[PDB]
Amino acid sequence: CHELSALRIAIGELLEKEAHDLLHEREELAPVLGQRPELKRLAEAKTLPALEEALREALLHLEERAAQEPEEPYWRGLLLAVEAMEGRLKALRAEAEALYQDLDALHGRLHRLFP
Repeated sequence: CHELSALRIAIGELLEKEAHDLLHEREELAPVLGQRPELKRLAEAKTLPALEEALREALLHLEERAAQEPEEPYWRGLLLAVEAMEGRLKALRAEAEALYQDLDALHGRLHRLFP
């Protein structure tokens, strides 16, 4: 579940969680970051785009692992879980995006209602 941890860390940083709150997630991840650079990039992503990009990288690795060990349904369960979350992450980004665009129109709207 290294993918879920790394992802929880990035969202945590974005929410400024107290360091101790992400303690065990950083401990589980620490040892595998060497063999997996994407996990490191994922945990430290600071922008949504970079977050999604690092996540896509992690899904490739997970996809590979699942194809290599077809007998263990756990990997296929992890894939489905990471993908569901990716969907929610994209949803969060679309929301920020919508907010972004609406900031612009509103500005134009104020101008017209107050010539």
